[PDB]
Amino acid sequence: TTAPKPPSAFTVEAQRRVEAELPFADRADFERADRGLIRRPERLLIRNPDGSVAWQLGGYDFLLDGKPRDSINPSLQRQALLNLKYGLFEVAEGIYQVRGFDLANITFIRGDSGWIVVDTLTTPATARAAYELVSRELGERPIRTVIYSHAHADHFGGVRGLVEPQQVASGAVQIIAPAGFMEAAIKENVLAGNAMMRRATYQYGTQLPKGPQGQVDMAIGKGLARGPLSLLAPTRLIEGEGEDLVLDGVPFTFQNTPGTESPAEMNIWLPRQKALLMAENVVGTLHNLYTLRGAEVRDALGWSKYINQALHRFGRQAEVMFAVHNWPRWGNAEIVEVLEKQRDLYGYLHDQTLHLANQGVTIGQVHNRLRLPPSLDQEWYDRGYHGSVSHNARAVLNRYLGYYDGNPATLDPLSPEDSAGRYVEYMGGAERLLEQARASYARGEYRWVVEVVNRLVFAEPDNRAARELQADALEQLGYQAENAGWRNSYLSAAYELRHGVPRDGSADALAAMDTGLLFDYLGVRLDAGAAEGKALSINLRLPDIGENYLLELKNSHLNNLRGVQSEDAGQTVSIDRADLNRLLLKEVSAVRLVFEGKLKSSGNPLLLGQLFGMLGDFDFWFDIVTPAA
Amino acid sequence: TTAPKPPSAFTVEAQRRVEAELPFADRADFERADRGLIRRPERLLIRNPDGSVAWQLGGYDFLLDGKPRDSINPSLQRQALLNLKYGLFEVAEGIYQVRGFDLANITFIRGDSGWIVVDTLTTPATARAAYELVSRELGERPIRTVIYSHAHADHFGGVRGLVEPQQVASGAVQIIAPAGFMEAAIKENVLAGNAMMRRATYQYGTQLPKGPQGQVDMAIGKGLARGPLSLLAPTRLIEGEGEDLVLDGVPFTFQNTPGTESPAEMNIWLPRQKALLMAENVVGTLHNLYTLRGAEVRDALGWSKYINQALHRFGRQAEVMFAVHNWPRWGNAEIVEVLEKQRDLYGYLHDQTLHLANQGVTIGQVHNRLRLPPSLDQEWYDRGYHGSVSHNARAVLNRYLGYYDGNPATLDPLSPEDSAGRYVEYMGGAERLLEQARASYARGEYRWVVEVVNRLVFAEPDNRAARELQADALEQLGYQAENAGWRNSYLSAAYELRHGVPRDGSADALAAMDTGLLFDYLGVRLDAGAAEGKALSINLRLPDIGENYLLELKNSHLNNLRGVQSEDAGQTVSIDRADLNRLLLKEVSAVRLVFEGKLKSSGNPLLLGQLFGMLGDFDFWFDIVTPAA
Ligand SMILES: [Zn+2]
Ligand SMILES: [Zn+2]
Ligand SMILES: [Zn+2]
Ligand SMILES: [Zn+2]
Repeated sequence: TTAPKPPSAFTVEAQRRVEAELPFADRADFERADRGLIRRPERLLIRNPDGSVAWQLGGYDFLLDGKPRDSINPSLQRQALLNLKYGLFEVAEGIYQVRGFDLANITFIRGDSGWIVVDTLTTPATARAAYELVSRELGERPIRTVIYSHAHADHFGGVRGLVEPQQVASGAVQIIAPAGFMEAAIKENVLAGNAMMRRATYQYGTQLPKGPQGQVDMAIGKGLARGPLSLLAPTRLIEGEGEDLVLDGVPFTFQNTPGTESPAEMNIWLPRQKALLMAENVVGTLHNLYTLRGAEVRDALGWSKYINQALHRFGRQAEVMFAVHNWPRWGNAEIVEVLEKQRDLYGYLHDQTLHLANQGVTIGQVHNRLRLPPSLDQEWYDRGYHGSVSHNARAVLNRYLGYYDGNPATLDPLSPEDSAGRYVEYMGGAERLLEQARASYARGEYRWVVEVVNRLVFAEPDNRAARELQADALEQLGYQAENAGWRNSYLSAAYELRHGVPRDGSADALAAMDTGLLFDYLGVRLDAGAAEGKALSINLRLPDIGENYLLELKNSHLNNLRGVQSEDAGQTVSIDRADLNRLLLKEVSAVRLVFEGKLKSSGNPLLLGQLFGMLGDFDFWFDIVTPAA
Repeated sequence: TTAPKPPSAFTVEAQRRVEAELPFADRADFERADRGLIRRPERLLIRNPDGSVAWQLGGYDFLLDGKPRDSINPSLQRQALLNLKYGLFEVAEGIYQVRGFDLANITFIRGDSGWIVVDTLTTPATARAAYELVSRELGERPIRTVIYSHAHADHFGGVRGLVEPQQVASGAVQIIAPAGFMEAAIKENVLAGNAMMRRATYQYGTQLPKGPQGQVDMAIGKGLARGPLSLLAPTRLIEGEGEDLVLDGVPFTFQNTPGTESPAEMNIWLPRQKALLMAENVVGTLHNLYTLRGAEVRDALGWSKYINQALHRFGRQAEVMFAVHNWPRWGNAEIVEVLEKQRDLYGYLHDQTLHLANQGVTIGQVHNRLRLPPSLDQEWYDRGYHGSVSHNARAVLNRYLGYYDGNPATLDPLSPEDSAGRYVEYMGGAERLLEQARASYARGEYRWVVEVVNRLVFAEPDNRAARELQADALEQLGYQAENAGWRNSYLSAAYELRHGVPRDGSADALAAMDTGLLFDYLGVRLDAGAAEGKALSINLRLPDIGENYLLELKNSHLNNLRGVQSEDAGQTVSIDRADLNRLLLKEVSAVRLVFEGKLKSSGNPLLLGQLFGMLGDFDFWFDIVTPAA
């Protein structure tokens, strides 16, 4: 059968264990998540211009009764219900947030003559919906300043729903961001982007229903709104360690925290309200040092130290602390404790992973050895909803020591699909493997079962009995998972094994991409077969941005060098970056650009075309839980 | 049996394949490695002050006949013999190197009144031995300037064998280094240092004999000299993109290449000789993006681009190119080709790994899919002696996507020792596993055998038959390995499985360590059991360096904050950094320091002691190829 199964007796026992181990009697977050509520609109439905649905919360109604469901980790279900506390909220005098209109919060700070807005959600429709809620309840006021707390799409993505380029060009609207914003906003999502995006369908459970045996929450929010990604460049950057500014009468201190949750990030202190906005450094969950979709590993040490810096600068005077995800904390003592514990949470994960590692504990072992001490374990905002202790400890270890466990048995490993046949033969064949796996399954050993049955799936990807048992065990692991990404991953893997994989660009984002990175990405697109034995060089001049690049294709590799031209280039191309962007977005033809006097050439006029024709594409729905089709 | 076996028929066939695939007819390196030879001292033996042996080459005599040995990859044996071309060499007029006195080269550039020296080898005795060779052959001249090409111990480690602090303090001797030198010199070897050091015994094959069935070479040199590590701080730093200086009459251009082979590194162009010293950016081998001992992953993209920058700045005029490992290349056309190919080598590894990854190829697969194109494959300096294509492709992938293959079967893996019993049971028990493994072994399937028998070793680490078969298969893989680190690793793993693991600090290095890092490392040493439930804070003042730190132990985590003091610290300690260093090196007692007026306290005088008593140690010889003892 290819539908979700009930929680097994072992999964039920594991949920009961969670209830026995975690302080469910501490219900204060429920009072925190409702504090200062102005308006929870009855039934949220946000639509995009093209008529698609950006966001809705109706699929979560199953959670509203608060009745325990054994196909959901009870700690996750707690978080799931808390993230359902949406609407417009007062945080402190003249400080409001709209929560639950998207993954992140949007923050409205009352200036003398209009709003200062922190962050803008993921897509313009949710930002616009949020601003309309604000206007209906608090009165319409112009937005004078948008601040990006950090360079993530769930923060800058909805900006055009709030402001238009004309307002920025006139100086009617300022956009403030931490230094390094533009570099970080685009960079990490590019070179490995297709891999990340596809792996992200698992993390986000994009093919799962909302329900008790599908997607229930995304830890830092319910989920990510769907729609166009927008991005408007900052007009002012917060440099160095930070800056004090006054915006529309309101004093702001920005504290840069480069290289924590994002390469470009800053906390915001508001001395008049004694309000401390901890960007995404401190949220209602342990965050990712490594996000499973795939990314660079984050620096827990810097993260801890920047939280400590904020603690000693502001925490020591804060009356309310709030963030760009989840709900605020009020009370200086509570704030001081949350700051210390989150500081020590990242500090501990970092230091104790390395302590274990220096004892010889490997990347393959550390998650089964490292445990938070009670003082850190027993806080809800320390729980592994978004990041997990498990995968973060492996991440620290990977950061310092890399992927290889130091055991040469694993140094030159056969691909899973090339060793799988022999695993299966050594275990007595598929039928025998399944027999033994089913007995294991019957003992609740799902972490083992998914390991060993995965071998048979990789040996025999059409073996329907193997896929369905693998799926069953993964699903129990999903039910069991406190971590929303782990849950979604497990259930998505079960979905694809049971059903198969599906068989049916942002202009702003491209505009924000550095030219060197763009050509780095084209070099990633290069088909090595097509490039072999070729050599060509092209001077590229982009006059609107006053940049020249030398492009050199040689030895099946595309090079680009900023600020260099070669007298020996076969071709020299002059084209505005804006027009190159249109070209790569298919919004204009190369021929038309030439006719408009927008794409110019000397030398061999064919080389750039030849280079473009060597560029391959990537299919999105690549296989994950079986070998390639 | 517990001694090395002959190469098997399959290993013999694999060596013959190497000979068929690689351009052994291209012997020019042999003429390159001998070019400009002034003196090869007959029998090199370098001794440390304490009477230990720093370095000798006599153990390599087996290689001198040049006779093929089937227990050595023939491509590696070629490299092994070339790295034996030691002694004093002329590179170009007034430019000399001593090669083969240590892992790296030391370079002597004739100034008007003395030497400018680039790098200093690993330990003072080898540097001193090298300088004596130079003085005997070329005449003694004072060293006026030492330049560190980059922040690695095989480059700065032998500095006290050349110069003394007094000469630096008087301005008699300048030390020039790339900006970021001091930060990088110590940093990466610290927090994960014990793990790295122990894993390094495998990479370096420190327990292997020199011989055909042990250690034969270390790719970028024969091996690493043994002895005290010294480090003297630079007196002048090369800032920004680089600088042009004149040293003792000789013009130098330094080209910073931060974040390639090292975070702090620079190439050196010598316009008078048209000599281009490519630091360790370009050496006679593919280098590591990830060094198996364990380290941060290096940036192949920046590495490629910095090589391209050097190509277009200098390569275009160079007459000789040489490096801090291996031998020079002469001839502008040859230099241009080596620069392009090395640029495209790192570029290709980077771009094609990501191309494959964006197609869904995982970290567990990519090394079995990615292959260099012939133009890059067929050069000796592109061969995987030091880095390997295999482990570097996985490294690129790990850098962008992390350790996790995206398949949730592998998301929450049991430790090898916790799943091993079940692998063994599913395969019919130890005796049955061994039977099937031996049949596989007999078919030459060593990469499979080491995978599956490793399971039995982890289930039954005292199973002598399992250990010996595992060892046998690993050893054949070692014989087969072109990569010196892979070879050494495989043979070391075979050594420890057959024999077991052994059952029986640098003042300069500690001095060079930032105070924050030092306390970061103490926090790594913290025993979490001892720390639990404790809280203490200490203001630490270090007046010789004019630095204050706030130390806070809470929630089983030690925090330190630079430039902060707390009115609520339980204790305030004032101590010179120099004296703290002595204390941690056990060169002085805390009591004596107090008596000398060197360690001062107010508040609770017990806290610092309490904090120190919570600090654990790490045993060096942890298990790698079996579960912990
Ligand atoms: Zn973020
Ligand atoms: Zn966010
Ligand atoms: Zn180096
Ligand atoms: Zn080196």
